[PDB]
Amino acid sequence: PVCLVVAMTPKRGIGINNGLPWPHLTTDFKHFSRVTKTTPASRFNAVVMGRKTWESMPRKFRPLVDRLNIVVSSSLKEEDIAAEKPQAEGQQRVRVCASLPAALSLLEEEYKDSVDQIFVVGGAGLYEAALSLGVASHLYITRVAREFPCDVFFPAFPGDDILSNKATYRPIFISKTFSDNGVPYDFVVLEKRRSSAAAIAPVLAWMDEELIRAVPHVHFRGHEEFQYLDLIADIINNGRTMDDRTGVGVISKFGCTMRYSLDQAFPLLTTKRVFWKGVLEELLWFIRGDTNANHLSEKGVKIWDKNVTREFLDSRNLPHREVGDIGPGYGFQWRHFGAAYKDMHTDYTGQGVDQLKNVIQMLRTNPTDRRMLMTAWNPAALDEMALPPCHLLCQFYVNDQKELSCIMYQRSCDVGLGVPFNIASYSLLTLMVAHVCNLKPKEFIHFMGNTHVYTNHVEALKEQLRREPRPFPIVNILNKERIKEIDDFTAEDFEVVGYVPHGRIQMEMAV
Amino acid sequence: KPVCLVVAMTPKRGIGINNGLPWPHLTTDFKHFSRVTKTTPASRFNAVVMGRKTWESMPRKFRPLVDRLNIVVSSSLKEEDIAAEKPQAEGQQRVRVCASLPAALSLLEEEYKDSVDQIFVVGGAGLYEAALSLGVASHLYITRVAREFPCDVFFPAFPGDDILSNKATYRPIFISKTFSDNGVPYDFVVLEKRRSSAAAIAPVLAWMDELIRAVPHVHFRGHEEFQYLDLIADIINNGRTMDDRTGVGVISKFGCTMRYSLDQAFPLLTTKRVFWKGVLEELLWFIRGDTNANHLSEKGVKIWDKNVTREFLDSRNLPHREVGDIGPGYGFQWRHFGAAYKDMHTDYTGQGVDQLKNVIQMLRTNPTDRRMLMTAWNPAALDEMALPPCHLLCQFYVNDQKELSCIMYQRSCDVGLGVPFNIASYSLLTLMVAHVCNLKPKEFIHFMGNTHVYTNHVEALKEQLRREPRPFPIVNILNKERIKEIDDFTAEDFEVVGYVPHGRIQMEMAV
Ligand SMILES: NC(=O)C1=CN([C@@H]2O[C@H](COP(=O)(O)OP(=O)(O)OC[C@H]3O[C@@H](n4cnc5c(N)ncnc54)[C@H](OP(=O)(O)O)[C@@H]3O)[C@@H](O)[C@H]2O)C=CC1
Ligand SMILES: NC(=O)C1=CN([C@@H]2O[C@H](COP(=O)(O)OP(=O)(O)OC[C@H]3O[C@@H](n4cnc5c(N)ncnc54)[C@H](OP(=O)(O)O)[C@@H]3O)[C@@H](O)[C@H]2O)C=CC1
Ligand SMILES: C#CCN(Cc1ccc2[nH]c(N)nc(=O)c2c1)c1ccc(C(=O)N[C@@H](CCC(=O)O)C(=O)O)cc1
Ligand SMILES: C#CCN(Cc1ccc2[nH]c(N)nc(=O)c2c1)c1ccc(C(=O)N[C@@H](CCC(=O)O)C(=O)O)cc1
Ligand SMILES: COc1ncc(-c2cccc(N3CCN(c4cnc(N)nc4N)CC3)c2)cn1
Ligand SMILES: COc1ncc(-c2cccc(N3CCN(c4cnc(N)nc4N)CC3)c2)cn1
Ligand SMILES: O=c1ccn([C@H]2C[C@H](O)[C@@H](COP(=O)(O)O)O2)c(=O)[nH]1
Ligand SMILES: O=c1ccn([C@H]2C[C@H](O)[C@@H](COP(=O)(O)O)O2)c(=O)[nH]1
Repeated sequence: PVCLVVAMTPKRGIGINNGLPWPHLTTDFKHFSRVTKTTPASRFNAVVMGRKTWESMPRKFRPLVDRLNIVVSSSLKEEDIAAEKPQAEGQQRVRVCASLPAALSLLEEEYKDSVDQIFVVGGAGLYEAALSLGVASHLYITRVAREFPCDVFFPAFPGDDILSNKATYRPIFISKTFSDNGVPYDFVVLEKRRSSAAAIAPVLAWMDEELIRAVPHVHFRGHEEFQYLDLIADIINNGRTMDDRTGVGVISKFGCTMRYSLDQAFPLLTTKRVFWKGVLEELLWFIRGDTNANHLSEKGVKIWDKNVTREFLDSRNLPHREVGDIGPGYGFQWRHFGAAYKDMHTDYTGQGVDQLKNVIQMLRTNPTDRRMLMTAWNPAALDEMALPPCHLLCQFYVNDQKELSCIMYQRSCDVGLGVPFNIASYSLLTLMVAHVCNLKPKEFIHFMGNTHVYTNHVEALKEQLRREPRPFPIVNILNKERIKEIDDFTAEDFEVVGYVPHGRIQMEMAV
Repeated sequence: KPVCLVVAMTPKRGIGINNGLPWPHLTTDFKHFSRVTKTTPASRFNAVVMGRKTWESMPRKFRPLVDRLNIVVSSSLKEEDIAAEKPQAEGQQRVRVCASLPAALSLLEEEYKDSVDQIFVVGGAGLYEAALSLGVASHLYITRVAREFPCDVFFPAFPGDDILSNKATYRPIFISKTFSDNGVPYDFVVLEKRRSSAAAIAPVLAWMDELIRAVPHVHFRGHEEFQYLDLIADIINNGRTMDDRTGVGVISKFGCTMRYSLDQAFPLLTTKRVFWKGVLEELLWFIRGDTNANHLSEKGVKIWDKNVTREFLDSRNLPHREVGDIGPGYGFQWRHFGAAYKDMHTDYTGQGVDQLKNVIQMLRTNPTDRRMLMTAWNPAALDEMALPPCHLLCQFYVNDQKELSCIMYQRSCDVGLGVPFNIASYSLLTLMVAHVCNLKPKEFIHFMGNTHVYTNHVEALKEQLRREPRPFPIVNILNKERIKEIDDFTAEDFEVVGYVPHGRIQMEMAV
C-alpha cells in the first residue's frame, strides 16, 4: 500500500526543464515535509523518487533527512550518489532500484519491520508506473490554481474532475486556499474507492425525540466554500416553505453567518462560475454613487434591467421614473446620504453625507474608532427606490497588525444567485479600501437576515452540491502606485489569478 | 455498588408539599424521569428505590413503576401491603420492602446481582439524606425547577448546591437549556462526585492543528448562556489589544454571533444579576421615542446620566444641549427617522419615519415581507447625537407557524456590561411585538460588530466564568387584553418569574 504526493497545475503540469514550473511554494514544501516524515514510534518513512527527480533537488536537501531515500534508476550507481557528498551519521544510505515493481520488493525484503508509510515523490515515470500497478491507496495532491508552462505531466486518472472541467479516485479531504508568490493552491487527499459519560447519555437520548448534504464523501472540509454549500444544504434540510412578493415559493432560514479569509486568496466561489465582471462593474458603479442602471446595462452587465423596466417602475408605484433609474439606491446613500434625489442625471456633488469618504478618513487617522460604518438603508427614501437594499450595512475594523476586516449585513438573501455575487462584491471592496488606507486585507464576515433558496432553483442547487470546490483565486490590484484614493480604481485595475471554477449553472432572476 | 439520585428541585431545595409535588404538571420532567430510570444497554433492568411517602404520593396507575424493580423503604409497610394494593402484571418485577437503605443495597447485591443494571434513589428527603451520608451516590440527576413554590419537604444540603441558588464534592458535568411547562421554567443538570482508513487523513491534520475556559468541567453545554460565557473566554484568549476612544485598554474581536430561544424561557442571563428594572425602563423610553435621560434618571436608572453630563455634552461639541438630552437618540429615530431635532422637550409626533409603526403593520398584514427592519443609525444626524447608537438595527421575521424571530446588529459590544443587557433588551421587544401582532415568540439572534471586553474587567470576568449558569426565567406579559398596541405597555405589565442569578460583580461604566 503506497501513497502519491504531488503538486499539480490545473492541466496536470508538474515540471519543466527538470525544475518546478512555479516560484517556490513554502507552504507546499512544509506540507510535503510533514506528510513524508510524521508517524504515530519505532518506524521511519520511505521516499521513492526517479533519477531526474533526485537530480533536480538541491545538493543541500538530498538525501531527504529522516526518510529512506530510494531512487529508481538504471544509469546511476549506488556509489556515485555516495561520492556526491559524505553521509551524515544516523540515516539509511540512498538506495537504487531497476524499476518501481522492483523498488517496493526491496522494502518487502530488507525493510519489512522499519518502514511505516511509503511515498512516491516523482516524477511522471514513477507516477505513471504507480497508477498502472494500482498499488496507490491514496493521493496527496497540491492543486496549484495557476497554470504554468510544463513539459512533464502527471497522468490523467478517473475522477480528475477535481483539477479542471472535462477503479476511481474520490476526494476525502479539501483544505482551505493558501498562497505564495502570487500563486494560489490548496491540498487535497484522494482515496482509491471503486462511566463518566455513560451517565450523561440517556438524558441526551430522550432529549431529541424528533436529508441532503454537501459532498458527502469529503470528511475533512477545510475549504471555506463549504460554508456556502452547507448553508444551501441546511436551508434545503431545515428551512421553511414560504410565499413571496415575487409570487415564486421560497424556503427560508433566519439568521445566517459566513466568514472568509482575505490574506491568502479571494473568495470567488468555485462550485459555479461567478459573474466577476458583474461584481466589479457594479461595485465601481456603487462607489461612483451612480443610480443609472443603463451605465451597467451597456457594459454587458444586465443584472439590474428587470428591476428598472417601464413595467416594474409603474408597479413599484413610480410612473415618473426613467427606465434605468434605481432611485436613491445603494451607491447614492453611500456617497450622498440624505440628499434630495431628482433623477439619475442630476449632479449630487457635495450634498448629503459621504459615508465612504468618512469611513476611510477614520480608518486612516483613527482606526480604533467603533463608528466606521456605511449604511444604504434610508427609511426616509425607501419608497423612492425601485427596490430596497439587500446588503444594507457594513462595518470596518482594524487590529494590531494593521489588518482590515469587514462585516456586511444583508436583510434578504437569494442563496443560489445573489449570495456568491455578494460575497465576492464586498470582499473586493475590502481589498480596495485596504489598499487606499495602507492596510492588509484580513477577513470578510457575512451577516444574513432572511436567507432563502427559491423553489425553482432547488433542482439546480442539488447539482451544485455534488461539486467539490476548487482552490480560490487571487485577486490582484494592479497599478498599486497610481491608485491613492477610493475613486481612483477603474475596471482594468484588477486581475483575477488562477480562477478554475466548475461549469456555468443557469438560474433565473426572480423579477 | 454505586447509586444515582434523580430529583426535581425548587431553588430553596424544596421537593414536596402535602405528600405531593409542589408545582403544576411538568410533562418534560416526567418524560426525562421515565427515560432515565428505564433505558438499559440485553438480559438486564434498572432498580428504583423510594420511601414510603413517595410511594403514597404517586398516582395508582403509575405504581409500581413499569419495567423497573421498585423498592420501598418502610417499617410500617410490609411486602404484602403492596401486593394486595394492585394485582401484579405478568412479566414485571415484584416490589420489595426494606427497613433501611443499607438493607436495600444489601438486598440488591444478595439477590439481584446479574439482574439489575442501575440503581436509582427516587425519593424522598429521608432516602436522599441517607444516600448522601453513605457516600454511595455517584451521580445526581437534578431537575432544577427555577420557580419558588410552597414546600414542606426538602432535598438535603450538599457540597455543590451552589448550582441551585446563592451561598467529597458534587460538580456539574451536564447543564441543559431551559424548558418550561405551565408557566414554570426548569432545566436538567447531572452532577458528579469528585472530591489508514481514516488515519491516512490525519497526517495533514497534524501541522494544521494547534487557555481560559469557563466551567470547563461541564462537558455538555446545552444552556444557551454558555454562548455568552464562551464568547467572553474567546475574546480574552484570542482577541487583539486595542487602545480606545476613552483611553482604557481593550481586548476585542470582530463578527461574533449568539442566538437565544424565546419559546420556552427568557434569556435574562443568570451568571451575574442583570438590572432588569433598567432594561424595561430603557426600552419603554425608546418606544415613547424619548430623548430625555432625566426621565430614566428620576426612575432609578442612571445608565445614561454619565453620557448626558455637561462635561460629556461639551466634549461631544454640543454646548446648547440641556442636561439629559441624548440628542436624536435611538428612541428618536425608531419613531421619527429623519425628523429635524430641536430639544428633548419639543413634540415630534408625526414628523419623520415611524419605523416601529411600519414594522408592526407589515407584521400584522404581510408577514412574508423582507423589508421588516428598524434602524437607529442616521449618518446625517450622528453629529447631533450625544452618542452614536451601539444597537443600530433590528430585523423581524415571521415563520410558517406565526413564529416571530428577531435579529439585532450591534456595532460595538461591551461584553462585560452591555451585552447581557442588550440580549435582554431586544428579547423583551420581541416578546412585546409578538403579543401586539398576535404571534408566538421563537428566537432572538444577536449579531455583533466590535465585540470587546475592557481590561479593567478582565479579573472581574475570569471570576464570572467560574460560575455555571442557572435556568433562565420566564417573563410574562401581564394584562394581555388591555395591551393591543406597542405604546399600550407600561412598566407594570411585566413579571419576571423564577429568576435566580449569581452575585453582583462591580463593573464601572466607561464614559
Ligand atoms: N510537482 C511535483 O510534485 C514534482 C515535480 N517534479 C518535477 O518532475 C520532473 C522530473 O520528473 P520526470 O521528468 O518525470 O523524471 P522522473 O523523476 O520520472 O525520472 C526519470 C528517470 O528515472 C528512471 N525511472 C523513472 N521511473 C521509472 C520506472 N517506472 N522504471 C524504471 N525506471 C524509471 C528512468 O531512468 P532510465 O532512463 O535509466 O530508465 C528515467 O530516466 C522535474 O521537472 C521536477 O521538477 C519532481 C518532484 C515533485
Ligand atoms: N420532586 C421530587 O423529586 C420528589 C418529591 N417527592 C416528594 O416528597 C414527599 C415524600 O417524601 P418524604 O416526605 O421525604 O417521605 P419519604 O418518601 O422519604 O418516605 C418517608 C418514609 O420512608 C421511610 N424511610 C425513609 N428514609 C428512611 C431512613 N433513612 N431510615 C428509615 N426509614 C426511612 C420511613 O418509613 P416508615 O415510617 O414506614 O419506617 C418514612 O416514614 C412527597 O410530598 C413527594 O411529592 C418524592 C420523590 C421525588
Ligand atoms: C446579488 C446581486 C446583484 N444583483 C441585483 C439583483 C436584484 C434583484 C434580485 N432578485 C433576486 N430574487 N435574486 C437576485 O439575485 C437579485 C439580484 C443581481 C441580479 C441578477 C443576477 C443574476 O442573474 N445572476 C448572474 C450570476 C452571478 C453570480 O454568479 O452570482 C447571472 O448569471 O446573470 C446576479 C446579481
Ligand atoms: C447596554 C446598555 C444600556 N446602558 C447604557 C450604556 C451607556 C454607555 C455605556 N458605555 C459602556 N462603555 N458600556 C456600557 O455598557 C454602556 C451602557 C447601560 C449602561 C450601564 C449599565 C450598568 O451600569 N450595568 C447595570 C448592570 C446590568 C448587568 O449586570 O448586566 C447596572 O447595574 O447599572 C447598564 C446598561
Ligand atoms: C525555487 O527553489 C526551489 N524549488 C524547489 C526545491 C526543491 C528541493 C527539494 C525537493 C523538491 N521537490 C521534491 C518534491 N516536490 C513536491 C512538492 N510538493 C508536493 N506536494 N509534492 C512533491 N513531490 C517538489 C520538488 C524541490 C528547492 N528550491
Ligand atoms: C398532578 O399530576 C401528577 N403529579 C405527579 C405525578 C407523579 C407520577 C409518578 C411519579 C411522581 N413522582 C414525584 C416526582 N418524581 C420525580 C420527578 N422528577 C425528578 N427529576 N425526580 C423525581 N424523583 C418521582 C416520583 C409523580 C403524576 N401525576
Ligand atoms: O444583492 C442582492 C440583491 C438582491 N438579492 C435578492 C434577495 C431578494 O430575494 C431579492 C430582493 O427582494 P426583496 O428582498 O426586496 O423582497 O433579491 C440578493 O440576494 N442580493
Ligand atoms: O446599548 C449599549 C450601549 C453601550 N454599549 C457599550 C459598547 C461600547 O463599549 C460603548 C460605546 O462606545 P463607542 O463604541 O461609542 O466608542 O458602550 C453597549 O454595548 N450597548
